[PDB]
Amino acid sequence: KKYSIGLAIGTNSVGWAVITDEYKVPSKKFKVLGNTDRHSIKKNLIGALLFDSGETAEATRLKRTARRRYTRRKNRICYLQEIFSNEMAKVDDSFFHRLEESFLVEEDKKHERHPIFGNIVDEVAYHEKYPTIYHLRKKLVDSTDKADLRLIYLALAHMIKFRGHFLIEGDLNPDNSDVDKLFIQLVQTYNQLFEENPINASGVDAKAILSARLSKSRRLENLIAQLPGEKKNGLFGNLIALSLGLTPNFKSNFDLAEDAKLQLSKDTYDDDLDNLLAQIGDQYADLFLAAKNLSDAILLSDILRVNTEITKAPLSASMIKRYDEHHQDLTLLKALVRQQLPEKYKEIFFDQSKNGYAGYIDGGASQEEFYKFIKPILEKMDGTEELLVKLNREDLLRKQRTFDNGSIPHQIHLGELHAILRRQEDFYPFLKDNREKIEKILTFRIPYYVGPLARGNSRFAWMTRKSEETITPWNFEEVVDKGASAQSFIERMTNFDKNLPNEKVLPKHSLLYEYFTVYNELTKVKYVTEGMRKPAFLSGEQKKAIVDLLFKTNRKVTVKQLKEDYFKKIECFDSVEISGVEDRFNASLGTYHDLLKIIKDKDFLDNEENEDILEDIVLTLTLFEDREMIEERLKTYAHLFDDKVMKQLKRRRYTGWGRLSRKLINGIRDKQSGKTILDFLKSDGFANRNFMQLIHDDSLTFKEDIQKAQVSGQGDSLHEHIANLAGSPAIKKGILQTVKVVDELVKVMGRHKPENIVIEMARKNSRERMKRIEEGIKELGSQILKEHPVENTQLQNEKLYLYYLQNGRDMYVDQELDINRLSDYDVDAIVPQSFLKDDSIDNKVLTRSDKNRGKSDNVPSEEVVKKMKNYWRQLLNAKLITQRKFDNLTKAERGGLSELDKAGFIKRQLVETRQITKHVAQILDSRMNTKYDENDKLIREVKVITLKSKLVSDFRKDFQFYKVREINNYHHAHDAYLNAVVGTALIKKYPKLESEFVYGDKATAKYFFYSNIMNFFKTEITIRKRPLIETNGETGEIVWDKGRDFATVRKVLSMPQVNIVKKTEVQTGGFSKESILPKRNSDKLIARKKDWDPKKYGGFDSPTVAYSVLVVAKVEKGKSKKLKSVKELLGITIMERSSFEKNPIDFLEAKGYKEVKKDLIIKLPKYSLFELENGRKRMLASAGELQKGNELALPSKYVNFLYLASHYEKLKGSPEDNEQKQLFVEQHKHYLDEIIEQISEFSKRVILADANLDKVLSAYNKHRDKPIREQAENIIHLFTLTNLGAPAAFKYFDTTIDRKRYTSTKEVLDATLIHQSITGLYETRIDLSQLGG
RNA sequence: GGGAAUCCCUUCUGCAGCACCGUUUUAGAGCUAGAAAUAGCAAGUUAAAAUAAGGCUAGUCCGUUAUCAACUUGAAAAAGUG
DNA sequence: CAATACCAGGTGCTGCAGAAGGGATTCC
DNA sequence: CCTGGTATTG
Ligand SMILES: [K+]
Ligand SMILES: [K+]
Ligand SMILES: [K+]
Ligand SMILES: [K+]
Ligand SMILES: [K+]
Ligand SMILES: [K+]
Ligand SMILES: [K+]
Ligand SMILES: [K+]
Ligand SMILES: [K+]
Ligand SMILES: [K+]
Ligand SMILES: [Mg+2]
Ligand SMILES: [Mg+2]
Repeated sequence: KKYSIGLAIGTNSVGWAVITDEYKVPSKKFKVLGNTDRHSIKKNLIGALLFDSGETAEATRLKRTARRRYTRRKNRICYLQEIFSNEMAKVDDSFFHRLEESFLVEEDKKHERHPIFGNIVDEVAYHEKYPTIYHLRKKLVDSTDKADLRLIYLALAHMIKFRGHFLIEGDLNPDNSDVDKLFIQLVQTYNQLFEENPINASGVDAKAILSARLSKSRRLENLIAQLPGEKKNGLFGNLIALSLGLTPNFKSNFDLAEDAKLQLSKDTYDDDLDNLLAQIGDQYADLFLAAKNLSDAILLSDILRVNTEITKAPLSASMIKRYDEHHQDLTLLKALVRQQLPEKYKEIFFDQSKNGYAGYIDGGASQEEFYKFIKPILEKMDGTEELLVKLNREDLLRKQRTFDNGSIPHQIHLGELHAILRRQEDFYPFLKDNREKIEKILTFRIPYYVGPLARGNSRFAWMTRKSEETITPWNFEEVVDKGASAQSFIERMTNFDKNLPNEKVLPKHSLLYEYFTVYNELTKVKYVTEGMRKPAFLSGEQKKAIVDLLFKTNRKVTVKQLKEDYFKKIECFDSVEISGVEDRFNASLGTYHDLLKIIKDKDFLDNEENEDILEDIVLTLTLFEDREMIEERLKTYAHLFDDKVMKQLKRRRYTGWGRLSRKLINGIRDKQSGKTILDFLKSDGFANRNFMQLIHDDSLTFKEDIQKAQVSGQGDSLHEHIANLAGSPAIKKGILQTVKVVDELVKVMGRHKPENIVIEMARKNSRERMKRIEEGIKELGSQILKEHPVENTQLQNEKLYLYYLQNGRDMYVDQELDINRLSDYDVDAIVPQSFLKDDSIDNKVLTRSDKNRGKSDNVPSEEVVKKMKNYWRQLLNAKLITQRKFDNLTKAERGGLSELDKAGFIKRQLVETRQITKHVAQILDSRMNTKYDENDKLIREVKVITLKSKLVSDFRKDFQFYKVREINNYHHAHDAYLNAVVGTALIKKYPKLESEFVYGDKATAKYFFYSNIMNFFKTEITIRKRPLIETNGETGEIVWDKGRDFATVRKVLSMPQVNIVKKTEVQTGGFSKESILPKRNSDKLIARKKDWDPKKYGGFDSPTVAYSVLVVAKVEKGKSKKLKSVKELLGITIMERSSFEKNPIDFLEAKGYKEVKKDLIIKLPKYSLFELENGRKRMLASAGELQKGNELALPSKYVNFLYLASHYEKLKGSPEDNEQKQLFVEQHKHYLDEIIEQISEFSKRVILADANLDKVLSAYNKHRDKPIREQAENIIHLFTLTNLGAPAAFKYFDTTIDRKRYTSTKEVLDATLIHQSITGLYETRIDLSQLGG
């Protein structure tokens, strides 16, 4: 008995099918277990497993880290209170107790209800004197008077609890506060450099202009307008733009060939500046640094909007400014509305439901919503002009706690904290003794390279301690081994050398590593001149001369430099032909040049004695990112370099690791030669063996030692192995489910292994789109966003997203495009989709007319490339198009598409090459094929074939086996069946294809062949004809009978009984909706803390049921508490689950159930299956809701008619065939009614939604004069009524049908519960009516 | 076909460290005319505390991913069953 | 118990490792 | 978005 298995692996489904020799699907009697009439059931061996998507670990991680942050914020406050404890006990022995119980209702409060002072008079006085905390903060910073210790605590605690960000290293307010003085000094430096061309900055109010609440470009334009002989793109204008945060191009200013684009925010700027400074000299450094300072000032002027010479608390002062302007403008607005619009006043100032001031302060209205609500009211009235100015500046009626306070760096809160400590330490000795401690509480961060400060109970931690004691912010450096921890942080993630598994990989920017790469590329260079008979390798001496003369004097070595600066200068060649490198060498000695610039001792770099040292330095620059740790590690080499060189070395840092170890590159030595790998790369006679040849050469010791060095650790489990695969967790869920399905199918066939296994694997964001366009346009310098504003959601339209990625220009014509005309334009594939089935933005382009691309049979023409390459290069540098997009756009100048390229593209359409699919194939192959033959080579009993989806899709369209996904879930199983059929037949017809299609170990000709690989199924081609019976040429075995086999496929797809199984899963994750609801009299509310009665404090509702439980017991009834027998479904919530499982009987008795039949407790996860009358099925949606449990097996004729009539996919083919399909549609129009009838007879039997079915029948009878195509398209929508799973709404034409829900689970308590195996072929059926009698 | 190193680019998976809001209860004396309903006016910007209930291993740790038909054994892990 | 209607925590930043899709040089 | 929880209405 021989059979094959077809598999369709998806993110939410695994389709599976078993076929025999004749491409038939067997059917078996399967035993049925349980307590019902039925002992067995007939099953077709075809089906599909369905499951909810597997989730990434990201949400879990964000919640985990937020949890740790809340814990540590609490700990900061606790440290501060511990410092304050004794002296506060002297001042007020319950202050911290009142703070602790502030949340409690007065009934539950154990102390007086007024937190700060414990009596109403003092509290009211405090609030009258300090309406905001920032008033108190400013007072405590500025005043010289001794202050109440409780107010000191409140100020310091407010600073520490909300401390601000840590984006800026070092200390702050370094005289770079004033924008005027930094602008004046920028002018000073610029005029120092350009004495002949100076700027008159007198009368220019730099302060107001640069700190104004306006866009960067607008402030630049204002300042430039105040300077007559200066333009915004001149040198001074570019410096101001750099200070304002734009991306100016200094190329034109200094006549540079290198495009000197500088943005102060980019990580590359540190190099980007130095590079520029290399060309125009270091005289301009003092200029480009001066502007930098200005930037800082401007940034701080966004946060501090007050003169810093009247107070040492400019932040708190700016908050008080917010408060005062809020008060003044509120008084003014109240008076204005009273005078002019007295009827609206209430709505504006009393209705929390409306987005007025009342909703802004008391309701849920945001600042943005309030501005939107009140802008027309201000425009409508008189005297609102200043208020409107403030509104458009987003500076009207501001609160102090706002979404935009993320700008505030921690250094400013720290300045205020330090000032308060300095003031009050004169009166409180413990503040003086603990000043730096409190400052440390605010400033300290756990470094990202240290991780959780665990003690052996965190699977996420890696930190090691220098001593075993509790870590605090003050003893962190002494207790935590920061060096070992930072080293572990990297080494727990980095790969070892695969060749030498015990050896650490080298840093990517190591000197030795770049030597290895350069020499490995250089040995395979070859050259010819006139007198030479044959191209020659470079000798060792030649390669060393090329390295010393070119690679050690130029960052990049081009082929032209090789030809002229070596072959002409040294070898006196006037002409030479080079191979092995194109345009320029890929490898380079970049670290060598970095270190040559820093240390300025070429002899030091070339001396081998320093090799170790230099390696170590790069290691330190790579392994660590903290400048203090980098400094500590480079201290051993302090004697070798100047302090200046040591500082410049500190600043230089590298990221990334190589793939080979130092021992492999330059450690192990071939036994007879005594030479390392790098030694052979430098010189290897006339063979010039590279790395691969070296380690694979049987005449050398390298291969032997590599084989010897290998180890193998503990073998992964199946699940472990699948988890470690690189891929989406969703597809990995699919992969594991596929393996389990195959195991069960093999067990079904009596442990006989299949002949073949054919596998096919299936193929917010608007925020990323907006980010890409913002970056690209500001990097481009364009004003298209000024003239055409857009929301992220709008960028989901393909044409508009392309429009903005193309800066509003045609991609093939150097012209502007019109937004309002996008519907008239074309979206065109750069490489045609006949060759590359790519529809991403990466292979798409917006143009006025696709005709302007050139010829349609190839890549855009040479003329278009000549026209548009510069514009494309700008788009590439702005990251609005990718490098691949640019290369495909410009391929015509490189010969365009060759015939080999087109043959390749067709092959790619047919042969699967994704790594994850190969991993699935390897898993199945290693599970099936385990025996070895006489030569100890693997015996491949089971051939694992992988197919791409296009094969079976084209098969379905070519032979009219159409699929309509919306009709039911059968199409997954049908896909699996068709995969088995097509794959088995394809390798039977052409066994030579096995290399391509089976796991395990002229361009026109292949193009033709692979384009015509599937023609053997067809009876007529193009207009050649083919036999009825198709056989293998060598064996003579029959592979395809076009008379009988197609009939078999059709019968299989017509079969109504298909095993669709929805994977039952316990629900996990959040306990409930996160929303903290206000107090309410409802037993649905859940306490947020053990003693916070939701009726007094609010809380949560809407918990998730982890799984339900069938309970058969007795509950007390009435005032008499008479025991009454019950059978019911109890939803165990995720939060309740651990308690319920620790002791189910105690949990259930706590809920009210008595005398619980312990053995009759049935665990019922989500999607548990129940069958009732007339084959009607329900799935458990929850403890109190059900889902539809049936599939509508619509006959094949109706499915194919629906596909053809709706113009599902494309009709394509030939116009005569299109006419035949149209004539069939029109000849079978009655099918429409028949289809409806089917749906109706199904819905009345199984769906039971009388109202919705009647509304649907009315809607169908209403649109009977509509075109047939549209009626069919909407009949497709009708199947949502009958689809398996949760009910959902759907539209028939313009009529909307809301979902009918199954809000009661009582009936399943007497129905039949069906437990299904993973395939559903094995069932256990439990008559629940026989329970609770 | 499978694989390696390098260059240009892109995407995705996993981890750590932080910030700003939001919400919730309490505190920030509402006033006057009426017995009340209510009416007229005043006021509003701030804070504390919680932010999965919680756990033991008690750490400035852990608590939302992955994995899960039923039945027989088995504490379980597991294997076995048509 | 029907039909029905609303609701659902959000934003921003820093640092790091890896595999893998596409193109290119050289090899096993 | 989906779809299960919830209050409201009847
Ligand atoms: K889930
Ligand atoms: K009390
Ligand atoms: K000007
Ligand atoms: K609000
Ligand atoms: K190159
Ligand atoms: K580094
Ligand atoms: K020195
Ligand atoms: K789960
Ligand atoms: K209040
Ligand atoms: K199952
Ligand atoms: Mg907590
Ligand atoms: Mg807040």
